[PDB]
Amino acid sequence: MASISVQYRAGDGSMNSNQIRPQLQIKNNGNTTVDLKDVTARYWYKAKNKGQNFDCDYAQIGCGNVTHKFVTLHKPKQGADTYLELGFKNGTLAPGASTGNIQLRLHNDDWSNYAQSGDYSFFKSNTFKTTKKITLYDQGKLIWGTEPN
Repeated sequence: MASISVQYRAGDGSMNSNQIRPQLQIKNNGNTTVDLKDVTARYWYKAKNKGQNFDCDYAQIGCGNVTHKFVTLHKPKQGADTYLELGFKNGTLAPGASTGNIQLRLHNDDWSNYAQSGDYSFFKSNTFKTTKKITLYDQGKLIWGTEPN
């Protein structure tokens, strides 16, 4: 299996009301030294607008030039067409603040308000902990891309 451990917490199948903020616990359990300098995650959500922005709540992965991605597709696969997330460009230069937890605020744009009680209803996430939680790339390649089922 992989060398990274991640946990997810938020809601089983609740709505959004434009105001959301999912939290997760990402920690390299199978590695002693890891840098979030070339790690980027990818999340999905049913919408039209490309989101609004994010707010820092609680993090311990250093700091840097983390970039935010935001795109929209006209393909409602399961229950999401819009894909927004972040890409860490740093975190530390030595083992220490590379294994902790990540929690932030997620404010969407009040242009197209939707609820995740439709997509999460068929997913039932935020209840299991698997190595594969979402689609993300690390070290220059893709490794994860699936929710805990």
